[PDB]
Amino acid sequence: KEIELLELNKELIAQKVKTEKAQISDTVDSVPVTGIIGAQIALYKQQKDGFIRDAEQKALKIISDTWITRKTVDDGTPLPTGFDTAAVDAFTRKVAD
Amino acid sequence: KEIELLELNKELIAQKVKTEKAQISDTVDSVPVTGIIGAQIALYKQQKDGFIRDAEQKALKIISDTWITRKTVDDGTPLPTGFDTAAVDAFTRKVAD
Repeated sequence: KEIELLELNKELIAQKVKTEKAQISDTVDSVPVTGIIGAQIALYKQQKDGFIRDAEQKALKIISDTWITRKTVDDGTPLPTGFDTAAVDAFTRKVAD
Repeated sequence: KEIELLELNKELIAQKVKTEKAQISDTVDSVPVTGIIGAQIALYKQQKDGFIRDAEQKALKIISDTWITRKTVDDGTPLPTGFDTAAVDAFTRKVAD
């Protein structure tokens, strides 16, 4: 047994080595990390993919607020290309779901 | 076995050394850190890339509020170059997605 169990305690070490390699690298033994670690990496990337896009969105928010108040005061304010029917339809198709 | 297992327990030490080097430096053995540690570093940089840009955005928020109330009271307030149709179109194209 102690010998049979020792045979089945080198694997565990191999899995620990694989996890240690996946800690820094995203490709263990020429295989992408697809698991709990992979999900953590994906969510970490999204949190980066976010932020930047959230900051751009919140800047566009103040830009759109300025344009909206200009339109409310001045009825002659030109409509930008990102505010026509094509943009709204594109956004709705982007939502989809 | 104890010898075979000991052969597979020097690796783990090597991975620990690599992680320790990646803790301070961003380039282990002439290779960039691309993994969980790399994702942590990237998110730490974004949190810096943010802040600064968020502070600039919130200052521009009060600037735009002052301009908007000036326009609301005074209809003759000149429109800045960052408030015309070109700026709005550029912001919409920046959003894209």
